[PDB]
Amino acid sequence: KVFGRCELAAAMKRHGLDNYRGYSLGNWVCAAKFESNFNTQATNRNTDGSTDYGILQINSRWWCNDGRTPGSRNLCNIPCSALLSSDITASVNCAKKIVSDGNGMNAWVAWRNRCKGTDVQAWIRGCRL
Repeated sequence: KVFGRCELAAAMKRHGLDNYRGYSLGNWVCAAKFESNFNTQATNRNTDGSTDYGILQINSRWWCNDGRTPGSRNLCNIPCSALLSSDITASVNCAKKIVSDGNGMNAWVAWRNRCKGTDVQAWIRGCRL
């Protein structure tokens, strides 16, 4: 599924991401836009053996298990396929862990390069949450 900006904002709010660990909702919607173009099925297979999965492009080396990645930690304790659902719950649950395990949103390169220091409130402007 390909979400709309406000559609996604609302879904993320319902799932507790607004102000989660000091990151306002705009940050999360901005990250999703530049990581996956709001596409829940986005997959990026990297030359290093790992794959990035879903709307938040969560990596299979540290966070989910795809059975094909060397050094897998599976710190979200989920199969990576769960991250490809149209229901964002697994991706949000895992994202909460990622930001939690001492990284901040710098875990997402698209956030660091395209959202950080910008006016992220713009990503939720006009939206009914």
